[PDB]
Amino acid sequence: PRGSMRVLLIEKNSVLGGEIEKGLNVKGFMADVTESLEDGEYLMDIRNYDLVMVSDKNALSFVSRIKEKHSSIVVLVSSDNPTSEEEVHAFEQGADDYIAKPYRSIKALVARIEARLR
Amino acid sequence: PRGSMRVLLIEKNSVLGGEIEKGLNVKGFMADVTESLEDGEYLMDIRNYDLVMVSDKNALSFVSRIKEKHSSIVVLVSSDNPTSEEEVHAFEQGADDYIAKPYRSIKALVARIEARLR
Repeated sequence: PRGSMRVLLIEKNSVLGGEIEKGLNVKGFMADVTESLEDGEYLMDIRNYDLVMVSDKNALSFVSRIKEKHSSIVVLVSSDNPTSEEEVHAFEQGADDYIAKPYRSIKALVARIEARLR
Repeated sequence: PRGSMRVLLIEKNSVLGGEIEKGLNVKGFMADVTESLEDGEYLMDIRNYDLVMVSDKNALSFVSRIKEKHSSIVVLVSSDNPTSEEEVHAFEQGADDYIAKPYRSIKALVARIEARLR
């Protein structure tokens, strides 16, 4: 069902965030892009999202806050400086995925998001 | 609970497969390594696994066969030649994850497997 799923994208790079939103639209998803993690966290309180993908320096504390407050929301952490240490932490904090940036492709990223909502 | 989860690893590289088994053992998981996809598929019929990770050229048809026969088993596809096209296909075929080789680390791979069984 078209527009039945809404995705929040916390992403500083507006061009990239636009490309992901357009890709998600292809599969019938609604998506909001924000460059601000504080904005994103607030949005989750006033709108109902099914999934959030966050790229931010302080992503990990955010993961835990959302997992506690909004337990059924799928959380994907994406990082331009991926490390083994941060991957382990993200999963231990309850993230549903950890994705290195840059992405393989918009289509591959969308397929993964699709799967995470399956 | 120790040994309550069993993982099948289809992996041609015996040294790498050993390293993953040892890593999984750290978290209380049992793991069987096989270098043969036909062997692995057969094992799934005679033993009860919770998760299979497969690196093989013919992984994608296998994904669909297992998803149809053994629907609750988590399936992770790992590839030494990752492409956008094959990632999309793996997810569309019902894989729970698609992981590029080489791995970030054994600990990061184990954390991901842990999460996929959560």
